Amino acid sequence: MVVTRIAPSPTGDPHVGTAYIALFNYAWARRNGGRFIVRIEDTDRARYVPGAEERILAALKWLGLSYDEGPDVGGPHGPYRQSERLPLYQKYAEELLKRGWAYRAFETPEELEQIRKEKGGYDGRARNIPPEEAEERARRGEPHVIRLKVPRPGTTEVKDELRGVVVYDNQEIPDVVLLKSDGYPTYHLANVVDDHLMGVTDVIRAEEWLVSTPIHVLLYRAFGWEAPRFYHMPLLRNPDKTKISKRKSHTSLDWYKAEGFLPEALRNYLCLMGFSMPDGREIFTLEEFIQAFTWERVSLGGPVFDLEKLRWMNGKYIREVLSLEEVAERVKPFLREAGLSWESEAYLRRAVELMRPRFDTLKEFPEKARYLFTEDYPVSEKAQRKLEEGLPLLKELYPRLRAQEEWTEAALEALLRGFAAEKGVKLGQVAQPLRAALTGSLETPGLFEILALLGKERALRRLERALA
RNA sequence: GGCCCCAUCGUCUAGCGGUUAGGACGCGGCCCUCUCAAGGCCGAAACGGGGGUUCGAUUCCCCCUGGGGUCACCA
Ligand SMILES: N[C@@H](CCC(=O)O)C(=O)O
Ligand SMILES: [Mg+2]
Repeated sequence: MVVTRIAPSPTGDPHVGTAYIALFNYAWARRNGGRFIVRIEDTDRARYVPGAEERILAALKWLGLSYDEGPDVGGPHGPYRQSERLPLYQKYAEELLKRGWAYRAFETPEELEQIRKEKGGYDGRARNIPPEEAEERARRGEPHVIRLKVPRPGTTEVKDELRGVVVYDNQEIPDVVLLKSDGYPTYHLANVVDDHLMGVTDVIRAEEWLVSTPIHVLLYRAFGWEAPRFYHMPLLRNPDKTKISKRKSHTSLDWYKAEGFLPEALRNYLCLMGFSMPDGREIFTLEEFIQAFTWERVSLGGPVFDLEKLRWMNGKYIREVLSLEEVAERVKPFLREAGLSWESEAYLRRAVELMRPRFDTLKEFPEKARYLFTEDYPVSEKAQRKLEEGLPLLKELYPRLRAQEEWTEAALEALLRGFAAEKGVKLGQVAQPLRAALTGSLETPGLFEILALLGKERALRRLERALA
């Protein structure tokens, strides 16, 4: 059938490029009733960041993907972490040795650098070491690596399902290291051994791996295995069109979650990086995307990741996709983080409802509506000025307000409309200064709902401190 | 620099020989309105250049230019 996989390297924060590629793998697998695997590719102890693995696994789940096999969900072809499969690569590297498809090389990293400086790349000089001598030097413990013995001269065909066939000249393919001197495999060796053993049939990955594909075609040949299909997705880009990077863009999934972007929205945006619905619709579910996915609709240009459009979309989910109650639940962590509390569920829900069309990220909610949860709020200069100018009519309104028995948004509107009328002034002349009194801002939701929200007592108490 | 991939508004894109080249973000204007938003309407904004194929290129081919990727005992 169809088996796909995402194979993150635990060497930094959970990367958006990873979610992006994971998203297309997951969809292609489901669209085909196949399997979607997670394989942790921790073969480089130097760049290994302890804790990175858990973080990428949590971020994929957070984003909404599920995998069928992996480190924390089991599966028949585990382990799913390459550091625990060392003996396997070891074994396969040696089998290549016997088949005549690899050779041992003993140069120190220093000699290699020098070789590279003189000829710009390893010259395969170790191919000339007599096999029996190489074997003996190995038994004596002399440190070495095992390299791919590329067939020279020659030609190697790679087929990418989206771009067609590309024919590399073997002179462009290096005699790559397959097993390092510390006994760890390089990415090239492990990737082929594990995709095979875990049965992957469809390799969907970022374009940055395209030129390394001919090295993999050869390894599959060397082992006598059937190569899988290859689909290379365009790289996500920084605004300057270079591959998205930590210094020109936000590439950490943790940053996005911390900033209050909903996983559903981030996920919906990533689908738009290379894919589009037939009918041109832009807001759709994870499930709908799976059902409509087709490689015929994947475009190959490198998409600039636009934060502004992501925010637009996040605001769109907040106001049109999630329910009022869902938004209220998700806003809690940010209120907590801001050190604010809500009196009750009822209160929080109404507050979130009044602000729904005014925040594009969950983090923005506590910021723009701080006055709705604490007395410790800021009063802007423009608001303070509007307040001062309207103090006279506010003082004249106060008594009429402490008299209003029915504190409702309809009652209050009628009360204030009349007062402005009887005062021959425009409602705004009375609404704006009151808004400033109640919120310390001139940019808020409707005055009547703002006035109704806290109840007569709390409202006047605040109005009073302003008239003080 | 060698090799490889890519090419429609500033950005994400629709288009698979004939369209007033469409949508979305962002930008501007208007409407709504107690502020700010949200929403609605209108608007400005693209086929990189040169050859060919063809009755007819945004679309098929070549070159160029442009952009990107890749050349580690990193992934
Ligand atoms: N570990 C590789 C895996 C890429 C692949 O072959 O899918 C990475 O950087 O994601
Ligand atoms: Mg136009």
